[PDB]
Order: sequence, then structure tokens, then C-alpha cells
Amino acid sequence: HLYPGEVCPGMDIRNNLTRLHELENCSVIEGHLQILLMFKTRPEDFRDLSFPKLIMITDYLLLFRVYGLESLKDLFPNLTVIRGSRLFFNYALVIFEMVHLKELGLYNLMNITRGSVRIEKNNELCYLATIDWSRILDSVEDNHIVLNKDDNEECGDICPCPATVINGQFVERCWTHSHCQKVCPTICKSHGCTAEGLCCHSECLGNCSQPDDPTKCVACRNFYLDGRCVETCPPPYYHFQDWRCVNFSFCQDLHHKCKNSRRQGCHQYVIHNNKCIPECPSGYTMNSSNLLCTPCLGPCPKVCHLLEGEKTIDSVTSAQELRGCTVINGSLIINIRGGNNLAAELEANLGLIEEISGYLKIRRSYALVSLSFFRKLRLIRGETLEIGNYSFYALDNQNLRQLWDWSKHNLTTTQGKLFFHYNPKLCLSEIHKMEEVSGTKGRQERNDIALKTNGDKASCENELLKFSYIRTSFDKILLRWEPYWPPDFRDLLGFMLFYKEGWLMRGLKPWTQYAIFVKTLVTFSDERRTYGAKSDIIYVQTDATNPSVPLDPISVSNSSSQIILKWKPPSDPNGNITHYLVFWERQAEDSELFELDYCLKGLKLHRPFEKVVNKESLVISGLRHFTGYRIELQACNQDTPEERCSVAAYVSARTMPEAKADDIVGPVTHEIFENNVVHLMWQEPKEPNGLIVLYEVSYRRYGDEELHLCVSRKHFALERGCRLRGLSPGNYSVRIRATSLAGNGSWTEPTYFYVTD
Amino acid sequence: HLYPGEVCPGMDIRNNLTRLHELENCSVIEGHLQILLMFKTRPEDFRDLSFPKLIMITDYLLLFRVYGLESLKDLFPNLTVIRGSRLFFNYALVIFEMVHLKELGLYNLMNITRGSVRIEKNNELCYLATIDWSRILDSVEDNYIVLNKDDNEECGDICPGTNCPATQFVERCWTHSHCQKVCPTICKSHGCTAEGLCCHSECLGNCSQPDDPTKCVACRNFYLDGRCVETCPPPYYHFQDWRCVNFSFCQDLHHKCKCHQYVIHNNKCIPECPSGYTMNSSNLLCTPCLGPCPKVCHLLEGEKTIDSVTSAQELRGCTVINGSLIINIRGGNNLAAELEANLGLIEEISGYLKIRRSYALVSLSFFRKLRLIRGETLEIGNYSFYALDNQNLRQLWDWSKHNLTITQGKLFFHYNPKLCLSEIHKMEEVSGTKGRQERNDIALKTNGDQASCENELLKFSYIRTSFDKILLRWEPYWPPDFRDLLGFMLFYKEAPYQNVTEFDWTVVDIDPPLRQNHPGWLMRGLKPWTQYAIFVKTLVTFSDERRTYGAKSDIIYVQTDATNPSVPLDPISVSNSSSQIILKWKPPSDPNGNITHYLVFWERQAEDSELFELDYCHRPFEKVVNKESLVISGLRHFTGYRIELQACNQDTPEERCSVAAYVSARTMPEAKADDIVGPVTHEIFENNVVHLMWQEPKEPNGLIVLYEVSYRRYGDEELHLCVSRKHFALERGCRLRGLSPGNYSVRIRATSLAGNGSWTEPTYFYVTD
DNA sequence: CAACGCATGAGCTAGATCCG
Repeated sequence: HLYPGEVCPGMDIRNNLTRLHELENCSVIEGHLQILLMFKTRPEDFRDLSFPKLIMITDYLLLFRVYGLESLKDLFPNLTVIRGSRLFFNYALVIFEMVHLKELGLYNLMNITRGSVRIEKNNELCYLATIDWSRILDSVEDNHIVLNKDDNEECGDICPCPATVINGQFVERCWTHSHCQKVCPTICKSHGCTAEGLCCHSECLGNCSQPDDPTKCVACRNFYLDGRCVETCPPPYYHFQDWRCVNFSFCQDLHHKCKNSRRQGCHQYVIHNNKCIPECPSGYTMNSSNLLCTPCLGPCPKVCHLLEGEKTIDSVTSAQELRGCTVINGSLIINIRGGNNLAAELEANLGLIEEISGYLKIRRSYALVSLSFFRKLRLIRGETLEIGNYSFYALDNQNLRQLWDWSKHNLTTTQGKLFFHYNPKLCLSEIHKMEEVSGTKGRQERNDIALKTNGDKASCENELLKFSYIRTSFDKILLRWEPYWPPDFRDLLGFMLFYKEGWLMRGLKPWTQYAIFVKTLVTFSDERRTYGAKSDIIYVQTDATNPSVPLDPISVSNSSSQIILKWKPPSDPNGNITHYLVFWERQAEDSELFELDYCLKGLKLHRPFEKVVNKESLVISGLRHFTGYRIELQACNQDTPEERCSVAAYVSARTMPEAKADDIVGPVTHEIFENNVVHLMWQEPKEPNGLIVLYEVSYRRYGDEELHLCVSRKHFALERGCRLRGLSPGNYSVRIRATSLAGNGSWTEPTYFYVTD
Repeated sequence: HLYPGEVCPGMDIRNNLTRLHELENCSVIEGHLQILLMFKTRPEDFRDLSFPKLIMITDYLLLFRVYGLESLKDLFPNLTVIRGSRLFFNYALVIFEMVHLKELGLYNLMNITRGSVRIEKNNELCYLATIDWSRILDSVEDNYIVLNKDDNEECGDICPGTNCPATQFVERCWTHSHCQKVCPTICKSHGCTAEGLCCHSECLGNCSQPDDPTKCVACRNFYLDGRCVETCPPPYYHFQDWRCVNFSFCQDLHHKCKCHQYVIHNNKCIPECPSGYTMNSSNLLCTPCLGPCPKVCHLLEGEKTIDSVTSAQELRGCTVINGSLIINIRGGNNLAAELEANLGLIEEISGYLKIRRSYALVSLSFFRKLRLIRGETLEIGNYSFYALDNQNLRQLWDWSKHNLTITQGKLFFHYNPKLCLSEIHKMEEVSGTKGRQERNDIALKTNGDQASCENELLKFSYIRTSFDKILLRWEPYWPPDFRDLLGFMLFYKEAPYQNVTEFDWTVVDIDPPLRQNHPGWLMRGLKPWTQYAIFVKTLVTFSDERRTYGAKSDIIYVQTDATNPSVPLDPISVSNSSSQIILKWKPPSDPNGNITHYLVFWERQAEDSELFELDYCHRPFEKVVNKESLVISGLRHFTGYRIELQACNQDTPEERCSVAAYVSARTMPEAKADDIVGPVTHEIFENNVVHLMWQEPKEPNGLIVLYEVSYRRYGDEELHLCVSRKHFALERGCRLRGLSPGNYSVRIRATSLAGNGSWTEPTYFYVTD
């Protein structure tokens, strides 16, 4: 058989050896195998337990802080291949800080598919250089075996194997003193092999029983199917974990196995391209029954589940299970007390909830002030009914003020009743604002909401405040409305205003939309006969001002005439930014750089526009080599009606210089004066990059030492060349070079000025 | 002028039209005067009228949201002198959130002695840039004309002339029908008429006749019987920095209004008494008082309002209250702190009291001297007490220090959710308002719900500080129900401060104790040598009644200990000379308490011999006490030295120091020391053989690569010799095997690697053949 | 039976009575 054993999940073992008993019959371990932090263990209990039927390892194997093992070949005698499906700490196999391991004993590995091996801090291992990872590890450039007992060649390293010649030495590669590393002829690289050199079936690996058979070798390459395995099995089975393919009847249960959210370590397995993949990627969503992923036309939502038909959310950690739940087949109850940073975390965990199919409870809810975080909720149909024929229930909402906006949202509901009691901040005209949208005036039913239980800490049960005038600026809005007077005008103490993203309210934001209304406050006459008012929920949106500068522009060159730019959008667009405007201008050369002798200490160191739209980069072309460019950035939001925008963002650029443009052109002319001073003339390269600053002349007699001369820019300018003093008669090999602002060019021919001896 | 009308006490204008014609018969105002919340009356109802019947007010002025006023000459068209002994906002004038006005009426007001000017938060207000603040009082830098809508000079302001004397802003003016009297800013506050100069000379505000000190309505020095002498001669006494009045006139000034009362004190016949001096109504002079003394404090009209955070009304020392008090302070988000800013010094309140927006305080302990309420003045609704918006108050006063009794006034317990009803019933009995059958309106549907006043403390049963963590355990706490225990919520945070708050603290929750076991907490990794403030609170189940049985352990400051120091940061050993090297570093990243010294070792590293023979042919220690530098000497040219460096914090009971750091650096080389020395002796022969004998360089200079022997001839090619170590050692220099005729010269320069030496003198030898 | 050894000390493996 190929794999006659049993499947085996990945586990973790720590502080004991009791949970290793569950490997009695399982052969292939998907996931990884980590055994760590085991201390009070004798070395003697390791010589009686064995696992002869373990072969396949998918992700990685990790041994860490083991006490008592001297040779792990007694524990893992028959594993051959490590798939390395998941790299662990950028490794596929790590043996670390082992205290007793005399020898490794891993004599059956043939091919590490992906990853590398790491052995560290093991002062007890030998034969570590007799492994020949190159024949097993397809990637040796990541091997890391340092600080072991073989740091010094002191542990023997004797063994009875061809003694391969992969390096320049006849290194003999053995695993232990009784086994060598098996190397057969390489006519097939990883196609399986026998002890007689007969290559087995092409699509399998490692040890083998009969050659050229895909049914009786050991480990194969791509997949596996019932004693056979082909590179791509037919699609009555869908590929699974890139090593198998199985009928959809198998893993469709696994989708239903943890559809009850008992463990978040699983995935809602989906079918996509004959891969029972955990999630079909972004731009794809799930249908109900077919388990195939829909192309997700436009933005689409994602799903999880609720808890036992009734899930209670106390804080964000309770709502963490409801992360990304779109449809909920049950009831829901929310009890939020408070915490830290309650601004947008509640809208992040459940800002994509689509539907709830039971009854909603807002009992004991105080930290909220509004239920606007069900932005995507559309319907509460409620198949199950709360006792008392209820489907909406709310008590003890001391600060709850706004249920939902019926201008920007449409609620619907079908059956059940409502309950609004002891919600003082919650008004009465607002709970009269849902029955037109929720439609409970239809299928007309007698709901039970008390007239007195709401309107406390406000006064709105009677009238509806009316605005009179609104006027919006870039940062402020005035709010003058119609004056409301109770029948006893002395009873009105004042007004209170709520706003969230006459009176002068000053703290606004450009291009931001707010919700505003006005609430009255009156006292109570000695009959329990209150008055009051609430204006309707009115949206106010600000206007557009000029944005800010484009943040942190950067500009790197990739050629002799190319600058590419990268910046950031301005912090406040203050409206839809249509485009950008970019100006670049040349900075020729710093003229004060002309007057320094550089061979003394070292180195001292309108306009065109481009309109880039809906982008954050720009490739500038047609530029001079090695010339500093100054770049101005405009982020302009509105263009057609007399465009306006921000202050320019300033950034500098330099083009990469050309290398050939610095060589001295032509032979360097020599002039011989009778007084042993010579005139060496050359012409400066016609297109310097920045500046040609120094000249390196090197006159040398063949067979004698060389003495360098620095020809300064001033000396070349004032004298046109170099007057080379102190020159004995005879022929000289003279090398001439011009040092520029970029680097060296090339030496000229050896300038031969010769006089016959 | 000349005070032609009668003197009147304070007044206030509210909510009506008929009462806007009263100051036409009052000339001197002694008391407060305010106009605010003008909502019942519409713009058209107001009337415009000018009357020269007002010359002085002795207290502050305030405007706040007046709807429908079109000119300020309607009530104050002759007001000349304003100064107050009782301040409000600390300013003599307060213009706040007023709207629907486009012109003023104070074209004569130019005397300001007491208080400053605050022009802030004024919407739709004009004529605030056609006023020379350097003319009305001291120049603009002492006045807060900010937060307004005339800081940018809004509205079109028309000043007559563009009569108006020589000066949005077109001229200084206050009304379309009246002009600001403008004169050089040198007068500053001396005031002036329309003459382009100080009114008379040293006047203050305005003068009836220019060039006469007698007719100064007020002057910068004290006025006495037609003069403005610098100080008041006896028996006259100083009177508000502008008058001299004798003791009889000092008494007669206030006896006439029988208002404000003036007493002789510090030669200042001013309306004041020193601290804790009550009143004796025989001459209304200051008389000594003991204990809680309300002394001088204006409570006329039997009521007083507080809508400011700072004012000179409840800080003078007026403990006993004979009037009413209403709190309407604008701005902020905690009236509990706003209330404390006004009544911090007063601990006994005999008048009207109420609290709103209780926060940052759970119990009241600032009213421990209140033990009697008079109620002689009737309170609004006969209620001397209101309770409302008490969402943070958990406990009331004790009944061994407060001992309040109410002789007139009624109770109001509404919207007190956090306070439990146990304290509420104690109020009714101690105050005895329910015991006087006086009607108390009590709302226990909104009170005694969501309440918690059980604040039992827990004590840390057993604690352990360690160098980086601290174990803490507290006694097993069981509320009245064993099931009613949701564990504990220990709050801790690093707090080397001895004044730290928990309202701004990492929280750990602890399982309920075994039903035992001591519930405790061990921190999981902390900075060594750090102080931590730790406390527990018991988390318990709350019933539908919301009755709290939890406990709250107190804050404990327990400090983790120190550990080994961190390495001396940035350890650099660089050469400063050929024979000395220096080591430099920085104090440890984690000093772990006081540093006692820096443990630093060093030693010499030599050069191996095979470097020389290559041709190309205990340990010394230092102790650095709280210093980041090390200098060592006695070193050799071009020699490497490794220097161990550590940092220590404690060395008396144990050697606890940072782990070692090593820097290996070499002293600078001596290039000149490679120069050839020693007698260059020649053995010249006639068979083209010359024996060369030059000596080794003066200094070893590290490895010596070779010896450069360059024997040359003038007219022939130059020949170089690479004298190896073996060659030099065996030949005592060099020998010339085969030569050419002529006087040869050889320059010798030994080649080492310590820099490069210099070519010695060319030693001539005449080769012959 | 009252620091250390049979880890390290906040870099996918626990979190300092975390283990005895």
C-alpha cells in the first residue's frame, strides 16, 4: 500500500509524555509536530516507545528543550519526506538546544520539498558534516548549523555510502556509525530509487519496493487517491492540502462540523477550482447550498454564526466570535457596559452584519447612545418568538437616544411586538418615527409602550421643534430655529443640542456630514402633565476648503534621465480630490563648490507642469544626468470651476549620472622644456556629470615607483594642463584621469615622451 | 451732572418692558446690575431715550443674550464712572454671548480703576473696533478683546464726521447719534471731552468743565473738597481711589442710602471690612467677629446668582447666607468642580443650596461646618435645597460634624441614581424638614435605583516584591451571597507618584476564591527598580434591583527591586597618541539604581612573528566611578589593545555589574620611525661587488615587510632590490652581484606597515670594473 | 520544606508560586 495507516492531526506536547500515546495508529500528521518544555524526565523511558508507522509530515517538525534523548532514531524510524507546507520561523526542521542527543539518527530523509534545516546549541551531536544536504535539501542556501559539538573536530566522525565528492574532498557521508547516507545513481533526481539503482515510478519518491510501479512505492509527489496518485486527479474529487483529492461529500461535512462556532481554528471550507480551499479569496463570496464561490459583484459580505441561538455581547471580546457574521440564524442580545476606546471597535466587529433572524434584546445597555452600528442590518423577521409575543425588547437604556435614521436607512419587520420601557433618553416622537418605516401600523397590532416611561431627562412627548434658518461655512454653522413656548413660558428652562458626525456651534470639519436636532426641557406641574419638543433628525454636511500639502514626497532615480516619485495624499482632502499637479525645476550646480581644493580633506558634499490624476506616483523623463531637480507637488481637489488647491510640497531629485561621460578624450599631449619641466595637456570631457573637480596624472618609468600628482581645477584652469616639475629624462608611462563628482573614469594610454639614450 | 438724582440700591432687569425706565431717576447705584436671558420680549418693544441721570455705579455690569436691543443709550447715555468693590469674572465689565445689537451707548465711559476688560464670545456684535481700548482704560495689552467677531472688524461702523473729536473702524464712536470723546492716548485713563486732550489734566473719565480739577467727576488721586491731592489728609479717608471723606462723612455716605456701606480702615473709607468682621448697625462700622463670620457680603433682594467660575462674591468670607443662590455657570463638563471654584472657603451655608452634574466626587466633605439654615429670606418655592444630576455622588455627610438643622426650607431628592436611599432618609431626619410637616416632594422612582453605597475595602493578605515582579494576595472575600461573586478586578499601574488617580491602570481579573483560598495576583514582567500602585475591587453579580455587594481594596505602592546593570552604552576605545589609548562609553540603558563604578579591564595585544617574515619580493584593570571615560597609557607605537568594559550599580555586598564589552584598538603608528638608521658602510671592489650594510629601523613599527634598496646610476636605468627578512638577516644588509661602471648611489627605506618611512640619504659608492 | 536548577525573561512556545 502507499499509506495504509491513519490520518493524524497536528498536536503540541509540553511538560509530559502522556499525550504522545495518541500516535499508536495514525501515520500521516497534517499540520506540524511541536514537542517542547519537558524537564523532569529520565533518559531511560525513551528506549521502549516507538512509532514505526509515521511517514508524512506536512508543515514542520520542532524539537525544543528535550531532556533524556540521546538518539531519536529509536522514535522516528520510518519518516521520509517533509513537505514543508508551512514554514515555522522560516524553517522546516529545527533541532535546538538538545542536551543529551549523542547522534541525530535521521537516516531516512530523501527530499525536503521546501524550507531548510537548522541545528543549534547542541554540544552532543557528531557526524553533522556527513549529511550531504544538497542531495536532500533542494535549498542549501538557507541551511544554518552552527554552535554544535562539531564546532571543533573532536567527536570522532568515523563510519563505514560512496563517500560523495560534492565538495573538493572525498568526504564520507554517514548518518550514524552503523548507517551511511544512501546515494544511488542520479539518472532520476527525485523519482524514487532502489538499492540496486533501478529508478522506480516517476511520480513517487523516497524508498521503494518494486520499480516503475505507482501502486507499490512509498511516497509520491502531487496528490494521492486510494492507493494510486496522479499529478492531477479527475474531478469527482477536489484537491485538498496540495497532497490529496477527495469527493465533495467529505469536506462539505467539515464546513458543517464547525458551522457551530465551537472552534475558531477551523475554516468554513469552500469549493473553488477543485480545491476545497478554506476561503475563496477577495472578490468572491459564498452561496447557500452549492458551496461554490460567487464572483462577488461589487462589495459583498462574509459569514460566521451565533452561539446556541442566544449570543450575549458584554464587550468587544464577546463580539469577537461575531466577527464577520453576516446572517445570524437565531436571536441576539447586547449588554455593553463600557471599557476603553469604544469609538469604532463596536462598528468594526459588526459593521457588516446583514440579517438577524430571532429577537433582539437591548436589556441593561448603557454604554451606547445609538444603535447606528447595524449599518448593514436590513430586516428582523424573527422565526422564533420571544415569550409574550415580542420581537423587540429594550429596558434600562439611560443614555440611548437615537435608534435608527429613517432617512438614510429602511427597516422592515413582519411579526412580533415591541417593548420600549424605562428608556428616558429615548424619546417618544422617535419611537413614533419607526412605525412608518418598520410598518407595525400595518397588520395593525396593539403594542405596549408606556407614554410616561420615556421622555425623562428630556421633554419631547408633545411638540416637534422646527428649524428656521441654516447657513454653513468651512468651519462653523449657526442654528436658529423657531421658538417653542409651553403654555406656561416660565416652565421652559432651556434647550439642549446634540450633534455627531440661536446658537453658534464652532467645532466642525470640512467635508463632513453631521446629524443635528433640538430638544426642549420643561419642568413638571403638580399633576404629572409634562410638555416639550424634539426637532427632527436633520443632516448637516460641510463644504470643501483647499486640502493640505502632499505628505512625505520621495523621488528616486533609476536611469540617467529618469526620476520616479512617491508621496502621500494630504491629511485633509476636504472633498473629492480630482487630481494632482506636479512642478519640477532644475538646480544646475552649487557655484560655491567651484573654489575648494578637493585633494586636501575629501568631498564637500516658467517651469514645466504635469497633471497626474488619481495616482500617487510620477515617472519623470527627458532629464539631464546628475542634475539636482526641485519638485513641487500640488494636490488639487476641484478643477473645472476655477481650480484651487493647497501649498506646494517641496522635494528634490537627482538623476543617476552616466559613467562614460568622464573619460579624457584623446591622447594627452606632452611638451618637453629644456629645464626638466614638462607640459601635459588634455581636454576636459565634453559632458561632465555635475563637475570634473580633480585630475589624476600618473607618470611612471617602467620598473620604478610611481608618484601621484593632484592637478587641481584651478591649476588646470589657470595654466591649461599641468606643469609637471621634477622629471628626470627618459621615457615614461603616464596615465591621465579626470575625477568628477560621480567617480573615476578610465586611464588614458601611457603618455610616452621619450628621448633616445 | 453733579449727582442730580437720588442714590438707589442694586437692581436687575428681566423679562419685561415696563421696567426699562427706572434709572432715569437714580444717579448713584450701590449694588449689582445685570441684564440677561431676554426672551419674552421682542425687538420692536424696546424704546430709545437719552437722560443725563446716571454718573456712577459701584459694582460690576453684565450682559448675556439680550434679544431685541438696538442701542445702549436707552438706559446708559450718561454713565461716566464705573468701578466696583465686588468683582465678577475678575472684570469690571463682562460682555458674553450677546446678539442682535449693532451699536453701543458708552461714549462717555473712560474711567476704569478696578478690574479689567473682557471682550470675549460676542456674536453679531458691532462697534468693537471703533473703540480705542487705550482711550477707555489702560492700553489693549491688559484687556482680552478676543474670541469675538470684531477681532476682524466686522459690521460697517459709521462714526459722525466721516460731534466726533479727532482720533470697520472709521473713527472712535459708540452710537450713530453720539461720538466717543477721543484724545491722545497719553491720557490713557484720565478721560476727556471732545477737545483732543486730557479733559482737564489729571481727571478720570470725564470732567464737566475742562481745565478745572474741581469739576473732575473722578480723578486719579483722591478728591478732597475741590482738590485731587495725592493722599487724603485727616480726618478725610480714601474713598475708592477717587475721593477723600471724613469718618463722619464716611458714616454719613452710607447712612444716606439707608446699599453699600463704607467704614474707616487703612485710611480707606471704602465699602469693605477686614476678614471675619461682622457688622454693628450703630454707625455701620466694622466690628470684630469670631468663628464662621459672614462679615461684609451683599445679599440684597434676598437672592444672588452664580454663573461664573471666579468672582468676588463667595470668597470674601460670607459664611452665613441670608439670601438665595442659583448656579448657572456656562461652559465646562463638571459643575461639581465649577461649584467648588466659588464656595471653596465657605463651609457653612445658611441659604439656598443645590448641586448639579455630580462628578469627580462621591461624597461631600466641603460642608462640614454647616449646622443651621436660617431661611429668613423665602427661597424659590420655599425650597432651600435641590438635588438633581447626582450621577457620581455615593455618600453624604456624617452626623457628628455636620449636624445641619433647617429652620426654613424644604427638601428635593430627585435624579439621584447612584446614591442609596439610606443617606436620603438621614437627610430628612437631621435637617428635620419631614419633622416640621413641611411639604417635601420626593421622587423615589428615579432615586434609589442604579444605586451603590457599599464601599467595603479589601486588604492584600500576602504580598511579595521581587526584582521584576510582585506577587500580591488579598483575603478571600465573600459577599452576602456566595453565588454573588464574579471574582475580583485588581487595578494596578506603575506610580512612583504618591498622588495618582484611577479615573484616567491595567486591570487583571481573579477567579472567586475556593468555596478556602486567598485570591491574589502576581504581575507578569515589569521594569526592575520601579514603583507600582496596586488595588483590587470585587466584581459581583448585580440583581434587577441593582444592589451592590462588592468590595474595593485600597491602592498599595509596592516596588520591584533592582537587578544587574545594563552594558555601558556605546563603548568606544580610540587612540589618542602613539603611547596612549582612551576608552569612552555612555551610562547604561538600564542603570538599575545608583551607579557605584564602571568595571573596566584592559590588556596588551602583540604582533605575531610570521607577519614580519612575510615578504612580497592579574589583568590590568581600572575602576571608573560614575564616569563615561577611560584613559590608559604606557602603550607602544602601532600596538593593539583590548579593553574590557562593564557598568556596575552595587559593589559593597556583591559584585553586581553589567556583562562585559571589549574594544580592540591600536595606537597610532610612527611613520618616521621606519626611516633607515645606522651607518651605511660600503665595501667597494673592482669586480662589481659592493657589500651593503644598513641597520634595522629605529622602531619595530609592527610587521616589517621588506627593505627597499634602490641602487641607481645617473644615465642608466634604475634597479631596485627587494631585501627580504632572510636576505637582510643573512647578508647583514645586501651585496651587489654584478654591476656597471660609474659612481652609483643607493637610497634605503625599510618597508613596514606602520605608515611608510622616508628614503634615507643616497649613499654613494663608486663602482669600477 | 521552605534562589536555582534540569530555560529564557516579552525576539509561530509558556510568561516568573510559569516549575520543583
